[PDB]
Amino acid sequence: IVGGYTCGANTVPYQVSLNSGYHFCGGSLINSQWVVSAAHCYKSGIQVRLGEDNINVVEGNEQFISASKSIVHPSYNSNTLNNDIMLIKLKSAASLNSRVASISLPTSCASAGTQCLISGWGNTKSSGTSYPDVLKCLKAPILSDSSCKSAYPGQITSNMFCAGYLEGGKDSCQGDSGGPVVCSGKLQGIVSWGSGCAQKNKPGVYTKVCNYVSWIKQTIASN
Ligand SMILES: [Ca+2]
Repeated sequence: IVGGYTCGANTVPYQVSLNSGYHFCGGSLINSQWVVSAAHCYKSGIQVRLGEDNINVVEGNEQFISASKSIVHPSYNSNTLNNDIMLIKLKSAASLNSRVASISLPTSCASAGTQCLISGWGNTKSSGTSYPDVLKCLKAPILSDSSCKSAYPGQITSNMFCAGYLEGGKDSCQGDSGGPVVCSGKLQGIVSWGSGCAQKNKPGVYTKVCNYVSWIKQTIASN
């Protein structure tokens, strides 16, 4: 997250870190045994880390649970990033408490202008690299479709939305992918892609979760 703030320990209780020897992507806990992340984060050897603040220090609220199954969206296209969503099942149920909690799936899609909270452990610099130990946060509005398409000609599908600031300076970044965009207490987005980070006229692009609620629910119901 570039241009954000330190969230505060365990203030984003649905945020998970996906670990394969190190943090490589975010995710969101959606029930005691399932995480939703970005398909482009798929790999083998995933340990889900819940209850994290500093990802390099055991601070006492963590739960580390291996994945038993990962399910990339049936229509994910890695070249366009269309349908950039996956589900990860935990080998055992997380213990839910105030610091480790699921996030609601949306009942309806969100509108341009709505404020969201975007969070992650990704790079905090738009030129160069500095990766934080503690969770970072950014409040950002959803941008209109039309301005998203104008920023990224030929690249925005109906499964994507932009959020952030056309002036630049505030955005998600590498290492934030897969993490949450929460608006009005609902998971409306997944950190997906952008051109650089925090550049003028290049806001972040997010997977539009409301389009996937049916698939998420029926996948969970049979897996
Ligand atoms: Ca920790």
